Amino acid sequence: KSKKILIVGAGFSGAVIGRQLAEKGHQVHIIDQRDHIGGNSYDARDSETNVMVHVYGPHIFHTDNETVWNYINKHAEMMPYVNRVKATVNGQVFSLPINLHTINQFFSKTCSPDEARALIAEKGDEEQALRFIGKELYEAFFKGYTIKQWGMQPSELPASILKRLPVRFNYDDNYFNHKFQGMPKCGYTQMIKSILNHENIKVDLQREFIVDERTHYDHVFYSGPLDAFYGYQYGRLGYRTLDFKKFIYQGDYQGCAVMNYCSVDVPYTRITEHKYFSPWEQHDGSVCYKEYSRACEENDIPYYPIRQMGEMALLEKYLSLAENETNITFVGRLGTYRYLDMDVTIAEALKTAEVYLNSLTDNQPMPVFTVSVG
Amino acid sequence: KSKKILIVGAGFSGAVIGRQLAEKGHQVHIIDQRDHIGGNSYDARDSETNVMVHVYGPHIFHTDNETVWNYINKHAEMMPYVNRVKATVNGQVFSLPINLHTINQFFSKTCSPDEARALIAEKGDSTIADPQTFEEQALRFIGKELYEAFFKGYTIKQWGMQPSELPASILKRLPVRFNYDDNYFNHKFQGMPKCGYTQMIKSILNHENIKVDLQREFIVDERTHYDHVFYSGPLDAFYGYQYGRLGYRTLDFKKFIYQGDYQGCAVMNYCSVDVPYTRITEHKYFSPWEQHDGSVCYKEYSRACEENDIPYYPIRQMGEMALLEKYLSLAENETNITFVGRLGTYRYLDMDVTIAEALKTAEVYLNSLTDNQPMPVFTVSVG
Ligand SMILES: Cc1cc2c(cc1C)N(C[C@H](O)[C@H](O)[C@H](O)COP(=O)(O)OP(=O)(O)OC[C@H]1O[C@@H](n3cnc4c(N)ncnc43)[C@H](O)[C@@H]1O)c1[nH]c(=O)[nH]c(=O)c1N2
Ligand SMILES: Cc1cc2c(cc1C)N(C[C@H](O)[C@H](O)[C@H](O)COP(=O)(O)OP(=O)(O)OC[C@H]1O[C@@H](n3cnc4c(N)ncnc43)[C@H](O)[C@@H]1O)c1[nH]c(=O)[nH]c(=O)c1N2
Ligand SMILES: O=c1ccn([C@@H]2O[C@H](COP(=O)(O)OP(=O)(O)O[C@H]3O[C@H](CO)[C@H](O)[C@H](O)[C@H]3O)[C@@H](O)[C@H]2O)c(=O)[nH]1
Ligand SMILES: O=c1ccn([C@@H]2O[C@H](COP(=O)(O)OP(=O)(O)O)[C@@H](O)[C@H]2O)c(=O)[nH]1
Repeated sequence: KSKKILIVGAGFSGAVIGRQLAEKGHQVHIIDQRDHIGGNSYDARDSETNVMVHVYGPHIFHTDNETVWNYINKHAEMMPYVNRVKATVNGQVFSLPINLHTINQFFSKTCSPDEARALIAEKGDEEQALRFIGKELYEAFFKGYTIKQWGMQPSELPASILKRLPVRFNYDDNYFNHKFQGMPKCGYTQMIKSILNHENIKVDLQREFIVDERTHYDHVFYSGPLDAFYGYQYGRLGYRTLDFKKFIYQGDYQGCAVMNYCSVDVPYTRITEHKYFSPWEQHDGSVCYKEYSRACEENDIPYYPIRQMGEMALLEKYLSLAENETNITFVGRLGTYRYLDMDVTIAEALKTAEVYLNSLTDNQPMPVFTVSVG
Repeated sequence: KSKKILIVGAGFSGAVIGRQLAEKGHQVHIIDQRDHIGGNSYDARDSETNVMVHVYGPHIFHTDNETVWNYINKHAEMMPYVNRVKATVNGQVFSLPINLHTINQFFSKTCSPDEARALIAEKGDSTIADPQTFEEQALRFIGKELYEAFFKGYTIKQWGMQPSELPASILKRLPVRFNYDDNYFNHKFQGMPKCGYTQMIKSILNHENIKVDLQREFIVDERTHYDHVFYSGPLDAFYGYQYGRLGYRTLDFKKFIYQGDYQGCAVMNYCSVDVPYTRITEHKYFSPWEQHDGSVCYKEYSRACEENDIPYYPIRQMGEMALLEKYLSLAENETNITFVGRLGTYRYLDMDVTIAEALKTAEVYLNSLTDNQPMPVFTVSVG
């Protein structure tokens, strides 16, 4: 028996689950409220300059999971790329993440790796900060950017989210540690378009999900936000949102893909020069984005989930409501209130599809979550 | 018919020429005077640390030649590797080659690209029409300050001559970059063989018709036993050095071991004329996909190549070219031999270029059997 499957969202979670089940003969309907595919991975060529623009912010693919890598390489041509981020602060330019060049340049030293460790220990001694990393360093790259990014003081408990960056005592300046890293040649929209290209998948855009639909389907995969599915009945989960002031420059505006600004007294958080994500292409005109962080309010796009104490308690109420549902599975960053990379999203969507396909063969019930959230 | 073929040397020239011929039936005999294969691309693991050491200098593979890239991908697993060189000078650490980061750190600014062009244009002297020396090239395009900080001391160490005595071409190959890219090489294909260049050359050498004899010098009486000789030893040596030795710079690699990360990168240049080594290399960073606790490191020193040193860099100025002409003039009088490779032709040649020339040289000698014509002594220009 082919099942009727509804999928809310056509980003990676939707697309990849949809393709896995379509391939096994199920009848898949995917909807999305936006006028185009790809969720926040979506990109498109600006018309004036023809630069592939990453519409919802710089998107770099990286993973240690060889299955996912192989999986995307069937849908795109991955071009080698390494993300090398720069930062402007105190009238100097630095490489990020904080590596031995940063340390030496910042303190005007010629330290070796070990000498650097000895230097940092003694400079160390908001709270993770002053013990490990010292006054002068704390204030320079971390205080100000935090404040601008999260929107609460650094005097409000860290010890998670800044630990997605690594802290090296070598001159490696690759933002990631992952084994695989690249940039699709024709962009993530075509890679997603290729994942959606199957006869058993029907896609409708500008189509909002409505609870009244549920009963026309055997199962629903929902990758929209968990609080909205329930009418926000216990309150709205906390999200930071982003504004992007776009502009055009005839030239190379900054000389790299991403320049961060660490001083608080600068309004934007970073500027991104989109053509630097396509080194294999040449462009005279340049599309650029100044990027501003705010509190998310009911009209904005939710970007990063805050996950401080309060939002966790509030999340737990929606989790326990979701636990009593029957033909639905919630997935993705928005469905589970988690900050997820593309590689982890794709990994979770393949697994979700496999558990479902397994549930039909073994005649068992499909879980509401396929990943840990509680 | 199958031909009898002597190949002198077992680096890329030997291996590649000799594999193309074993593929067309020929009886290839490859000799090398050293007790291992690989020529100056030879790497080997250090006993105590297990780090893969590039024994004759760091060797990084890079090319725009897809055909060559394919070919070595047949004989090794090529790992992605981007050479990112650092430099220590004037009490600081910089990135090389000169880029927007080096410029902004050196002059203490936060220039954009277009502002850096304007900064360097004011420093350069656009009154020099056609820079002929290394010095003139640097004063024209980067200015006195950058010149003296990053190039003068270094060039003196490397070449044993003032930069006003050295050709502009040497520096022409490194234009200033006005963005933040610090990859050393502009090339499209770039990497490092996972099992190292020895295993790679071993693979090239692993064919039915090929026998390799190591610790075996060439002897002139061997010619007679073969239909043709491919020679990639030094040209002056073949002729007994009878006119003099071709000029070379040599290198001393001074080994030491550290328990940990000694410098934190593969390559660190010392640009001051007053630090005696040109650089320090830390070989494990050439294998970043591996993990090692102990590190093999080298300090490199450059000096004139003497009678018993290994020749690394050809000098190639008038006198040396005069001398070369004397050996060319009698190489031109040989009948069943072809000089190839960096040593055979007194040129510096990267790996990809060397491999391309070997493919060409094998092609040419097959092309010339089907046409019963004479195989020339060089398959490349040398005059
Ligand atoms: C600023 C920024 C920058 C980056 C990244 C995130 C952010 C916020 N990411 C993370 C990456 O964007 C993320 O993993 C993927 O977007 C997850 O894709 P999903 O399909 O799960 O959700 P995604 O959010 O993309 O898709 C949800 C889709 O469902 C639709 N939808 C929602 N509610 C609906 C409703 N009720 N009815 C109908 N449709 C609805 C939406 O329109 C949307 O299209 C990233 N990752 C990475 O690996 N490298 C990177 O560099 C970056 N860069
Ligand atoms: C310091 C330094 C650093 C580098 C490089 C060169 C130098 C000097 N190279 C260049 C690279 O080394 C060069 O391309 C190859 O070694 C060429 O190999 P050949 O086989 O042509 O000569 P090669 O010199 O390697 O081999 C000649 C062989 O002939 C043997 N021989 C000589 N006389 C003999 C005799 N009479 N009898 C028997 N055997 C004899 C020798 O023992 C030797 O094995 C390089 N290239 C690159 O692409 N990337 C890089 O990073 C570097 N790095
Ligand atoms: O200069 C910085 C940068 C980060 N942070 C802290 O560390 C976190 C870093 O998180 P991310 O860089 O991952 O934030 P983004 O999601 O916006 O970055 C996204 O865009 C980047 C483009 O360079 C990468 O692709 C990255 O992997 C992708 O998550 C920040 O939120 C902030 O808490 C700072 O204090 N200073
Ligand atoms: O820090 C440096 C690096 C290189 N060079 C000069 O540039 C030349 C080219 O050097 P490179 O290492 O780039 O290429 P290769 O030595 O392999 O030909 C050297 O001989 C030097 O004279 C320099 O002056 N300072």
